[PDB]
Amino acid sequence: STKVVNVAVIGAGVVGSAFLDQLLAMKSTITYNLVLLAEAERSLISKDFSPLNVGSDWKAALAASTTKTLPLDDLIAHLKTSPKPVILVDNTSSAYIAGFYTKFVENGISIATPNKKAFSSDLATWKALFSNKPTNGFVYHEATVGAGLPIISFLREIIQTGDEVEKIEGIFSGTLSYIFNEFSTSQANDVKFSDVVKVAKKLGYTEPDPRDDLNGLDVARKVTIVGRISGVEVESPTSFPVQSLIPKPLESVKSADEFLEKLSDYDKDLTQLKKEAATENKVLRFIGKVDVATKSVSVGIEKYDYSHPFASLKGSDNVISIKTKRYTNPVVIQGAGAGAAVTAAGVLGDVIKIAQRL
Amino acid sequence: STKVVNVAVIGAGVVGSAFLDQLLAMKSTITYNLVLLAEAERSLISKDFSPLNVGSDWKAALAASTTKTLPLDDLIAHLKTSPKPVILVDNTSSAYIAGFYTKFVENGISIATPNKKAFSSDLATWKALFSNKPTNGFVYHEATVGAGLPIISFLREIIQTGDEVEKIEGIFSGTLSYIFNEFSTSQANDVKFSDVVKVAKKLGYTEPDPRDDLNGLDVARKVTIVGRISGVEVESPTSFPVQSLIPKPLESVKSADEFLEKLSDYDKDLTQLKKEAATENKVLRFIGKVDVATKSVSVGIEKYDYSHPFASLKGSDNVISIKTKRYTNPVVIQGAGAGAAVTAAGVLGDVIKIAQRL
Ligand code: NA
Ligand code: NA
Repeated sequence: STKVVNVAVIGAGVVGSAFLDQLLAMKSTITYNLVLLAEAERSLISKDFSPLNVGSDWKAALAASTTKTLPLDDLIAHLKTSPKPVILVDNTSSAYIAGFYTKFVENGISIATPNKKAFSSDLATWKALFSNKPTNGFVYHEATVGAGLPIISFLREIIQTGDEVEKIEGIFSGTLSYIFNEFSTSQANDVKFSDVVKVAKKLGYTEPDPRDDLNGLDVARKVTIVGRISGVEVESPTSFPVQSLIPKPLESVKSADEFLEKLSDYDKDLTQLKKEAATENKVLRFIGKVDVATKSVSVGIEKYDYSHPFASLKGSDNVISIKTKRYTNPVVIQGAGAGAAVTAAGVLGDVIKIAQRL
Repeated sequence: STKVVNVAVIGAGVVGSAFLDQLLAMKSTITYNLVLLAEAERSLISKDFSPLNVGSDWKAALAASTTKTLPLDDLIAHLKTSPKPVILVDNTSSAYIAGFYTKFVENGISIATPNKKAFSSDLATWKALFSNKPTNGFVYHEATVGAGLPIISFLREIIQTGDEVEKIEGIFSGTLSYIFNEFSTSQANDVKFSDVVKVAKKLGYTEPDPRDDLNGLDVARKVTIVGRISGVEVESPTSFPVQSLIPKPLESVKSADEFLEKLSDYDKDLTQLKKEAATENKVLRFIGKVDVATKSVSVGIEKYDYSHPFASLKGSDNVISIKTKRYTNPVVIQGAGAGAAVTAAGVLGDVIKIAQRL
């Protein structure tokens, strides 16, 4: 195509690898020259912004590189000299990098990313990333919430058309969704919370240290983002009630292994609350809630009648219910909210969106 | 890209009126100028291609206009003299208008529309639109399937990134959705088909003459569209199995009164199919289905488990299930699938997605 955009990638992790794969295989009218690939200290950099001749097994080419990664300030300066609109893809979860988004944006560099950090920081940095200055680059982050699901794009669309979001309620975590779906079920089950958590770990459905999936911290970030888009100036992921499923007695312990090894000793506590559902035929489930009218945001265990939808989800599917002035009966979008492929496509979906816009 | 886009609108009915109000009250960076508006024989057109001097007051002005409505050919020609990129928004359901999309597109005039005719008719008309001529305008038709629900945009993107659709199940009719949600539940009542349809009509959930809903034609057109987007070369909305709910005799009923009162005369069949389903813990749902591997599309009644997301819909929400190579667990998107404002928002969303390009 006559249209050309240069893509600067960072992150060759699980998501990132899937991304690159999907990008390099996408045949499109528009032309996407991969001008940079960085993973930790190594990098493949095309000084003159022509497309890197990587192709198949970029992982290897990257691995064979003698090029050291540029410090972000230097990266920005470099990217500034680009002859064509630049899109920076950040497939990490780095705070450092996120800490640079405003520098990127104000310098004409657009960003596409699944990295929730920059969007779950202080409101000031948020307002800055979306000021739409003439000289600013575009900022898309669909993968930030629900992964590939059209959560952010839909919210932004209906708000532009004149709609007013009233309430959001959803399960925004694949790990926590998998867990409760197995633990708390319509049938009076008997599975020990710690058991499904051990399954979640081994099936790869969980972060190295499951405490990182259990502190709710991640769900709070996502809800901060949806809350801010819905019109609620959430100050941060800690400025509202968030319930950590971590047993106080183990907040101490150093080894993730020790934690998981002792997690069972507290099953009788969580099983209690699942047993106290009986208050109506109800099931428990970790959710993120946002009430616009009263600026109320929160994340923690919630209970629904065996008959409610949340009581019958799929594997790690994590749904979200959007109630707006126009949508009296909420919009419910559900599906996989984790996984390299699904997540990466959400990121590529955003890259196409930016490129068509440049 | 352009900061000014001239909009030409045809049709100010239920969705159009709401479309026009929303467009004209839209807060936006870009400037959207309404240069031409046409309803029946009346039309408003500014030869300057400058904003129509009506403010938000377009309906009154239009109702008073003495200016005749331009022959499509002349409208194509006229829009070809717009100082700024043009977006045509066809809020009709005219097959006539549809027959001209090719020409509009072929002349760099973009289209945003709720009209299904052009995408649910001939198959070449379909391949025509979606050719990669390098000059032709863009074509967006979100409101043709799940009203404002991000159904079409989601498919296109997922496909672009490399995912492959495998199976699609969906309830694409508000009327039929409401009816079956009321008729068939897990409660297994004695509610008669006739009754619900009568109440649906009573509460204004159907067309004046309910045969227009029960015929399942609007659903086949919608399924044809997602079938083709998915990769199934569907010839027409009548080239595959489509189950009508109008009793074999009342299709020649004459009065639209006869039909409604004489309906009850065939409740027995549905009420038994409903009894057979309950016994199996299934619920009856009217749906449109697409199995890509076997290239088989269909419309009719299918049984669903009480635990299936379809057996718990609310009011008249539409719902779509999309199973893909990547999503081994179908993505499910539900919400209102009709309504003036909601459908307008969808059309405007496309208008916005178009203007951002250009
Ligand atoms: Na998302
Ligand atoms: Na739609």
